[PDB]
Amino acid sequence: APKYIEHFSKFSPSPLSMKQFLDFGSSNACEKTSFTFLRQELPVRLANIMKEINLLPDRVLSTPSVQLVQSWYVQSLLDIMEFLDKDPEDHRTLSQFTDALVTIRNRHNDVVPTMAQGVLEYKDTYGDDPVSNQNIQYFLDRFYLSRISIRMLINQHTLIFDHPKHIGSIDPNCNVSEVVKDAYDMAKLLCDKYYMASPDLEIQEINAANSKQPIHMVYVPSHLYHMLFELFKNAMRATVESHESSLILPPIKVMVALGEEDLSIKMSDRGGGVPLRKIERLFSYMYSTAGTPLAGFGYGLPISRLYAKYFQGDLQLFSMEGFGTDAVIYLKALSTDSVERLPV
Amino acid sequence: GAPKYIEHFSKFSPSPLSMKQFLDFGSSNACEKTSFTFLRQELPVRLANIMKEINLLPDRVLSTPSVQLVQSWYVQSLLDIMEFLDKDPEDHRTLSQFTDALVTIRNRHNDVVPTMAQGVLEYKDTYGDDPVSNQNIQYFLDRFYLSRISIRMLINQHTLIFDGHPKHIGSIDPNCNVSEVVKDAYDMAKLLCDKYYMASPDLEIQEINAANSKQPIHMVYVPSHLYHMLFELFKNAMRATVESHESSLILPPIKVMVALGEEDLSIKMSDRGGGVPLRKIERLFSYMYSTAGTPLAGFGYGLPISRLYAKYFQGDLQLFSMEGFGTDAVIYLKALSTDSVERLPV
Ligand SMILES: O=C1c2ccccc2C(=O)c2c1cccc2-c1cnn(C2CCNCC2)c1
Ligand SMILES: O=C1c2ccccc2C(=O)c2c1cccc2-c1cnn(C2CCNCC2)c1
Repeated sequence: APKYIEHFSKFSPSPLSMKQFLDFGSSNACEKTSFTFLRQELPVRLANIMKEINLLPDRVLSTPSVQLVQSWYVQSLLDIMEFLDKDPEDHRTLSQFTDALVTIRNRHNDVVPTMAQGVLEYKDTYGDDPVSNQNIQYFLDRFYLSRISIRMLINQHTLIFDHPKHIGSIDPNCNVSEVVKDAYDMAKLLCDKYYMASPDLEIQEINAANSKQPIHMVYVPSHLYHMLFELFKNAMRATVESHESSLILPPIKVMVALGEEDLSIKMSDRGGGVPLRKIERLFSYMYSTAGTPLAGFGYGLPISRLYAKYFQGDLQLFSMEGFGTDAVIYLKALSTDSVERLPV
Repeated sequence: GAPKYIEHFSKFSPSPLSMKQFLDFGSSNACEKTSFTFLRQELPVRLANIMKEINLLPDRVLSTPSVQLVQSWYVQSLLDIMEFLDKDPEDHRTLSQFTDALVTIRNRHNDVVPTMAQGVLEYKDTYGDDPVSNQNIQYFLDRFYLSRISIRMLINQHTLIFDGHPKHIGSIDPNCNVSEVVKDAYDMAKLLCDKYYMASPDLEIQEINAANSKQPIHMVYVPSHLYHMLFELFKNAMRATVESHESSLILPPIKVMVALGEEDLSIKMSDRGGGVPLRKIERLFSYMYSTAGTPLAGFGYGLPISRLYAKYFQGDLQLFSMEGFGTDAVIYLKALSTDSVERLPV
């Protein structure tokens, strides 16, 4: 296993473009090609994340939760190693490979909260929240983004080779407003259940080049949903908790803008805002302004920002203390600008 | 005599002053002899530290005629203040000579910003060089121009208080009505916009005083600093708005929100000038980068200098755009005088 990790960590993960994802999940989709690609690329990506995990201080690495996560990565690498000698022409190989990728995806379902638990186990033993937080911040960004990239490759294979007009998890005609409404509907269910009130949603679209046209892009809807759902939970909590005695809640306003290069989604709340001093902290792992279902374990904003960065986007927060907050997701408008951002 | 004076005074660190200290020392109890004995130590300390900052430039930028000229001004200004070290504070003519000397220094340095910019262009005309030295230049110029804002603030306080509108403590308005400064900046930008384009967007101002909803928003601030930032942001918003609506009879207005929270006084300026792609935002804050003769465009110094004015009393200035719609520029100031302290580079 240390042998496999050293061999595969000699290679660099290969960033894939949206055009490649669409081409390889198209009419010409060949399962044998996907198999011979992934039995090289997934060990490369697994070995590079296992190297990233070994760049943690020995005291974080020795926590039971981090050792558990490490044991999963080892097991997953060994599962794929079983396929290196197997024959792509044999339909049993291809079927076993798909089953193995489903097993790996399922084994890693709770990586995010488990890795979070290891960071808390480090505090329960050393009793300290000092300047090693910048090192952990840096590592967890790289770790969780690498993981988004591995699950993207596994989802593409299992969806294609095991709505219906998608290419695996990609919707080439992703209606951005529809995903906004879906995220809002699900946040609103949680908000209504706990607070018995929720703000309304207003959506405005600005299609600069085509004023009357609904805004569509090539994107992974589940990634956009994740970001917007996390931002809606924040905007709805801020709005209801700042208007605890009001019959009238100010609405959440979403603008979807399509320019030449950027598709921008701004979510504006009137939840009372945050002082500028507190913004950088909101993007820290496990920092929380907060049981309300609208509050998590402080992972919503930093993970959501990784989803945005993954296809060359970004996620920014700008607040005005005493009024409210704007959260902006920046995506690449063009499929030809949309390439995996993999930690280097 | 000069490299000796610079070494002696650079042993000291500039002392950050708070809004309470500025108000107290320009108050009822204002003593000119106290201001003199303070500034004849603090100004040489600040001059020596900026002259050290200038010597941290690569030899090729430092040897340009424009940078050598700026260096010669700082040297002459340090020597002018050195003449006062032995002079008697009890002699009222010492104090009058000191004020005259500070006016001379302020006037001598009036063109520092564009002269320093010329030295950066002289460096390109000789090397060609626009590569990876730009981050070093950016880093140095931020520290240089902010140190200069701080020296001019001290000189302006002394000459406005002790040389002789009327409720001000030197350049500080303890009851600075933020909306009034917004209107002043807008009126002046609008004159330039009308003169060149023969059209200008209207202004809408909304105030949100979270703790006191019906109260006008006031703070302790230096109006001329707030004016500078808002005037530069209005020029940008007006240019973007008119140049994206070159065939329209109707221009969308510029909207300003002034919000007062417990800790922050935030001023957002929102235009519908078509916005900028996210890739281009970082370079708007770069010295001498220009999206651009129109008086609404400069030599690419508006945003980075404006951000230094915001940083100087522990604020900030941020830009966020939506390509195809428009741009929000936010000035963040400290609401409370007790949080308002000089940010000095050492
Ligand atoms: O299933 C595949 C696939 C699935 C989903 C997205 C992308 C791909 C994909 O890219 C791929 C696949 C199978 C076989 C070969 C490739 C391939 C093409 N170019 N490369 C380059 C990497 C960087 N430069 C050197 C070669 C690898
Ligand atoms: O004219 C003055 C003045 C004018 C405008 C603003 C501020 C001041 C000012 O503060 C000052 C002045 C004259 C004499 C002394 C002081 C003073 C007070 N404390 N300190 C130092 C204490 C230890 N290190 C940090 C600062 C210096």
